[PDB]
Amino acid sequence: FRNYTSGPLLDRVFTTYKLMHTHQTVDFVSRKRIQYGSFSYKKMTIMEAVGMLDDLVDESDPDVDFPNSFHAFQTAEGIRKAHPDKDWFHLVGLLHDLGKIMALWGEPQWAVVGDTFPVGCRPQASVVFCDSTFQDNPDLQDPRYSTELGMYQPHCGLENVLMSWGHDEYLYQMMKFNKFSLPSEAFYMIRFHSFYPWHTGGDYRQLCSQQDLDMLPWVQEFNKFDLYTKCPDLPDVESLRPYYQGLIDKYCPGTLSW
Ligand SMILES: O[C@H]1[C@H](O)[C@@H](O)[C@H](O)[C@@H](O)[C@H]1O
Ligand SMILES: [Fe+3]
Ligand SMILES: [Fe+3]
Ligand SMILES: [O-]
Repeated sequence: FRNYTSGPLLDRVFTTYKLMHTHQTVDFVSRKRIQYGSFSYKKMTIMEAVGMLDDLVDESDPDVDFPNSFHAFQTAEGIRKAHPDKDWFHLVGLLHDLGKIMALWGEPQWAVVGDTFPVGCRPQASVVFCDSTFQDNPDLQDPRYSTELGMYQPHCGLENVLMSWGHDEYLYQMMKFNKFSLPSEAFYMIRFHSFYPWHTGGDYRQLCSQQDLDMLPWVQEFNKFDLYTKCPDLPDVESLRPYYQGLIDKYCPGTLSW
């Protein structure tokens, strides 16, 4: 799992992180936040959006080579079986990767999927391929962003950090805009679930607040289902749909703005 030294997909995953690192700059993230922050691209229900991902495969994932819609159901199912008393958490599983619809809207996948990292400051060691994929990034030539803290004050809190643009931040802002009625923990887990250097690699604590640290266990708990439920054996989506539609009706019903 999560093997970046070996694997049959390693070729397309290295290409995709080298290209996203080489191009996720402060300006770019700043533009994309505006480009998508009005959620005026499409109107859809959750299940519509999930079904859109019937038409999408993730090019950064070394563990998956099937429509990402299925992965949504697998993650929700893993969570549901381990945390029966937390239905909202089951939904988070289904919802967490819906931001990848951007790839169907013409975005290059390096601007949609993959591990995230803060722009505006020096990449730390636990960033996938850090040593070999950042040399062509203009921000690093910029004294404003080349240092450890870069443009940030210490412990500013991750909510005040500009993350590399992708499905995490898109979906987080989407849910705020539509006013999903999930607990704070849900919004936070989704917003930072891709931030491996932080929740796994132990890095970027120079930017974290005590609030962020307190959320670490929640992100890590979601993460283990996010990652380890990935399997070629697909779920019976038709059978599962009604259960998850019930949760959708409770937490984020009807047509939403994307
Ligand atoms: O390849 C995976 C996939 O893109 C996940 O959706 C994302 O959250 C992870 O950070 C990434 O490593
Ligand atoms: Fe994800
Ligand atoms: Fe995922
Ligand atoms: O994920």
